[PDB]
Amino acid sequence: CMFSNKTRQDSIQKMQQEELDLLIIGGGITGAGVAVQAAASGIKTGLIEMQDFAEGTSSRSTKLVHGGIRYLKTFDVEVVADTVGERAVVQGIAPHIPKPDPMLLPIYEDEGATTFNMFSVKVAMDLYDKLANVTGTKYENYTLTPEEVLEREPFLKKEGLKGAGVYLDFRNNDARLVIDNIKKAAEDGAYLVSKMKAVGFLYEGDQIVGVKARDLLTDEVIEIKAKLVINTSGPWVDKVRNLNFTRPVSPKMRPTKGIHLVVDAKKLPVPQPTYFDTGKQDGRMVFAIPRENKTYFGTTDTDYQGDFTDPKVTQEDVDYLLDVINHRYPEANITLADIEASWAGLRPLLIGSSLEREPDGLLTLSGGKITDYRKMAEGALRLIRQLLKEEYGIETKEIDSKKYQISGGNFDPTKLEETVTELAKEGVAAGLEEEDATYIADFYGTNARRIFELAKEMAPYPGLSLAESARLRYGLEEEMVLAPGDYLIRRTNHLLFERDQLDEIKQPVIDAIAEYFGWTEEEKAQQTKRLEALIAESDLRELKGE
Amino acid sequence: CMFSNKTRQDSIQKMQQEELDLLIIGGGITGAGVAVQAAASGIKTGLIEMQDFAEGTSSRSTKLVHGGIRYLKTFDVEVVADTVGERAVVQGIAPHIPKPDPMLLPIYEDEGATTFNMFSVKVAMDLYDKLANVTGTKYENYTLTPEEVLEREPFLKKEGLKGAGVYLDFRNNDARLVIDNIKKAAEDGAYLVSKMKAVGFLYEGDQIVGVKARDLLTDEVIEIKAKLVINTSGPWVDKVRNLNFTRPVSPKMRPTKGIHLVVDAKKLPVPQPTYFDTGKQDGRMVFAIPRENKTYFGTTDTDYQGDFTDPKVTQEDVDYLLDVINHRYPEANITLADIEASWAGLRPLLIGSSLEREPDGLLTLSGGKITDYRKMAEGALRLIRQLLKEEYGIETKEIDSKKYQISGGNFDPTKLEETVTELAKEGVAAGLEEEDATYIADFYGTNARRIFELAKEMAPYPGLSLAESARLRYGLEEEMVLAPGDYLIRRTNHLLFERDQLDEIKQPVIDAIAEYFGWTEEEKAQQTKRLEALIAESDLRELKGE
Ligand SMILES: Cc1cc2nc3c(=O)[nH]c(=O)nc-3n(C[C@H](O)[C@H](O)[C@H](O)COP(=O)(O)OP(=O)(O)OC[C@H]3O[C@@H](n4cnc5c(N)ncnc54)[C@H](O)[C@@H]3O)c2cc1C
Ligand SMILES: Cc1cc2nc3c(=O)[nH]c(=O)nc-3n(C[C@H](O)[C@H](O)[C@H](O)COP(=O)(O)OP(=O)(O)OC[C@H]3O[C@@H](n4cnc5c(N)ncnc54)[C@H](O)[C@@H]3O)c2cc1C
Repeated sequence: CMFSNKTRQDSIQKMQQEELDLLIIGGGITGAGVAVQAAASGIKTGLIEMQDFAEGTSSRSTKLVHGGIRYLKTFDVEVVADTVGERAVVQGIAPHIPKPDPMLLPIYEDEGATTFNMFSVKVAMDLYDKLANVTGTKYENYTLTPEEVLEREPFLKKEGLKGAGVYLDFRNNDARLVIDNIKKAAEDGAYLVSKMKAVGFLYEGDQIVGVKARDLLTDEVIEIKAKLVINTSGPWVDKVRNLNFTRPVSPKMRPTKGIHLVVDAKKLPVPQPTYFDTGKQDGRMVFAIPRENKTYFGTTDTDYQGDFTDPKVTQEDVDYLLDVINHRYPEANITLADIEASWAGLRPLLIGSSLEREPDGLLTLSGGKITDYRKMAEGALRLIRQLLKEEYGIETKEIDSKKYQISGGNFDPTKLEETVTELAKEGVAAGLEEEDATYIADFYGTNARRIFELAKEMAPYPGLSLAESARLRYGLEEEMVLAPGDYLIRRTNHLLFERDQLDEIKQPVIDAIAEYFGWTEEEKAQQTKRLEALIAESDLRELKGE
Repeated sequence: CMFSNKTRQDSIQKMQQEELDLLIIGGGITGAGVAVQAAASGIKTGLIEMQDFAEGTSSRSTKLVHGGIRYLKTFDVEVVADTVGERAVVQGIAPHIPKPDPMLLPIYEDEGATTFNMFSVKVAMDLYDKLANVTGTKYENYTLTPEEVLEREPFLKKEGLKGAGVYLDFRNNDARLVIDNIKKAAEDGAYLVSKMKAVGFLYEGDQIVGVKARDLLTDEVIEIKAKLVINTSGPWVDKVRNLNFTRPVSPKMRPTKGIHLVVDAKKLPVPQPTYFDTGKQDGRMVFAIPRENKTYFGTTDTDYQGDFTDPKVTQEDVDYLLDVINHRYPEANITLADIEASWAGLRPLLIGSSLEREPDGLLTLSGGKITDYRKMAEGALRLIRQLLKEEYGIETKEIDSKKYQISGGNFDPTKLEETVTELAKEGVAAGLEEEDATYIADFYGTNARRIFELAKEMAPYPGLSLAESARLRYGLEEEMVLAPGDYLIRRTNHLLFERDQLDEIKQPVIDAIAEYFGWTEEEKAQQTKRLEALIAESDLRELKGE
């Protein structure tokens, strides 16, 4: 009853009846973070997202919160300083999301110029730690001799190995970070509508005072009045600005594509995130990263033109990434045939982040990275509060976003294990396996409680376990799942990181969702056909010649 | 009687009668440092220098021992690490030479791209300190607001001023560092001859086993046999190698010229070394540095061709440097007319330092910087010992150059003031003004004692004070002064940093030296004519149109 299709319909109607203080365009991490800070400050807030929440770039990143340690090679210390400081801030407000996962960075001497050597990587990590106040911490950096490295990863290229550095950085489920931000703002009374696209502006003089939005489920278009409209559409930032035709819009964005590939862990069983120069002397570094029972690689950097909602993996990208990986791991012999899942996204690159008011009144928050996200929203709020005070003489609350914990993260950021262990008991008590109880505690954090409540008093959907049925029900009832892909792709890691177990639950999931919505056989068939398209896409069936 | 023209004549003869274990070519800081380590290890050592000691690049530097903090902008941490570590090592073995003189580095925002800003300069200085183990020290870095900077230097460009950083680095009298190295090696029994040029090699098969050297005072050429010959001729490194004609000698050096200009302090009274971007956006930084009662600027960087012994200041160099200085100090209005002294030198640039054995057996130690000098000689000794052991089965002592104190520096590197204060008393007791006693204590360190002894039992030369006569006598008797320029230029700061008091003692100095040597009226006139040439050169009389 909290955040579902019904809630959405309520919000759609409410947004047409009352003038909002702020209308947000874009339901990615940027807009999600602004929405959370606005609602918590006591501001009539609305947010429209044409796709599912996080379906943009916020669910296509490398899935970590890091500080960009490579930028220290050119001495961009302020950029690196701001980012690593936010690393701990985000951990503090979303303890169940970003988790510490020390990086292993091997150095070679037989591949030409490198980002670091044995000596400079040590200095780099010490500075990295200093800027992050990690220097004393247990996550304090250190180095490893070639032998010690080969211990952790005996399949790594031995030729040229000079050793490695091990420093702290965070693995992070980006889609979840966005959703569990959205859910907070909702809990704080904001109107949040997915599947709604901004398609034109409402004007008073030359000033924007609302938007024409198309309900993408009914195709009906409504008017939404608002005192302030802020554009947080990521790589779509210019397309939204260009809805206004007053003057030549100078482009502020120039998005590049990056892809990622997933393989079963056994084929390349890195025990921890591994980062290194490509060996191609192209000025790039690539990862190999464990997640559940897979490792995944990227990434990739190409100029892009075309559909922004569905960027695709090309054989050029696969050749490059697999060329890099097989060079670094001489005996893994990985090919397209081993790829279980994949994904591609567009970087919202400027020309870090930018906050602008344009002549027509439109506010735009662009660029940046997921890690910077709540620092970006803070700047936006500072200006939004000022503008509300100025132009509408309306006062608002001052909050401390660095301490405002999002949905499911309302617990001591220092006690993740104790909180998971404690919640895992309630789950076993709700009637679930200890394994599933723990996974759910760690994944949804505090929200696991609600999931367990639903598990205790419900009958599992046909073809699904009680644990799985509880999660799906929760997603449908409190995470605005509208399509099976939202759930299998975005609310969970089924598609990307559990592909070998997807086929067993795919249909049962669609059945239960179509059941919950009361779909026609027409709609259920349309939804099914679409899911298959998304799966075939991630599976790279076309590149495999299937 | 210790180190004079007589000593030199003795060495010239000894070098023709006994086969040396090592013959060094070049009496700059590099060869001086190798000579000190060789002799202290118990190695029959000889060194020939065609000019006066340090008359090469070692007396034409910016006269400081620093770590090249600018190199941190490109993250060359190992290069910067080695240098700043040696900073303290050299201070420890020559406590009377290099002294701490915190740098003031102002930052501007209105001159385009800069090496640092307010934020990065702080990070840079903290790293600089860390690498040097200065972090806790009283010399720990810090920043200053524009106002605080304007306090120290009210004549600095105020427009664009964002503040400044203050970190530790050392002022250093390079010529003295070289001489007080030479004097140690002498004291440890090495043969050291100035005014002697290596002009060809002595061969056994295709192997060098000595050199033909020309006594530049008599023009007689002698043969010197040696088991090992090492080339430490700075920017002259290729010219020495090319004495052998066996094959196409690929150039390893490519020297560039840099100049410095001196003005009376009153015209630009920086209270401490000041370093900044030129504002020209040429990727360069310039100093303004106090020394005695002047400030001096540089420096400069031009490809060079011509006579290596006498590189000259050009109006192009003066225009550039004065353009930079007047831009940084809007109201100083400095022109050539205000220049009291100047000097130019050639950087021994490779293509840091290099140690090679070539096919004909010649050893070459090139590149580097004054600060690296004893670390460079250590590497050279490691190889020289090995070679002596190998090819001649001769064993040698192992010494710790990081703790071997040079001439006049045999005291606790932590007690400079107490040592100066204590020595200043002996000088007053020897019959000298307290001012002169202190200056002499600080300048010659422990050697001041000998100077005072000579002052107590001698009559001042005509036209010179007792203090001045004692120094000159010491230079002649124990610092191998052969020409007035050695003394006025190199043993002391008369020419460069006391130009307004030179004319009063110039003639009296020549008289006393000609007297001490028993010059003909022919020679004294030749020496006089030459000194005038050197003075006219530093005075830039030709550029001034005089
Ligand atoms: C390959 C790759 C790897 C990356 N790696 C990392 C990393 O490891 N760590 C990190 O911090 N960052 C990383 N980044 C960048 C980071 O993911 C992005 O900066 C971040 O997700 C941008 O968030 P956003 O909210 O601005 O945009 P998005 O998430 O793209 O959302 C914009 C939203 O607005 C919607 N929208 C567009 N037009 C309209 C409209 N007219 N009406 C209504 N809604 C609309 C879109 O559907 C979309 O959901 C990576 C990026 C890429 C491409
Ligand atoms: C403008 C400028 C500023 C600088 N600033 C600094 C600084 O602030 N700090 C720092 O550490 N470094 C600085 N450097 C560099 C530093 O001064 C040099 O690296 C150092 O002095 C080189 O010492 P050297 O002993 O190798 O050479 P040199 O001092 O040049 O000596 C080589 C010697 O061998 C002699 N010689 C040549 N041929 C023969 C021969 N055939 N027979 C006998 N003898 C011969 C020469 O006369 C000469 O005395 C600067 C250099 C320049 C040009």
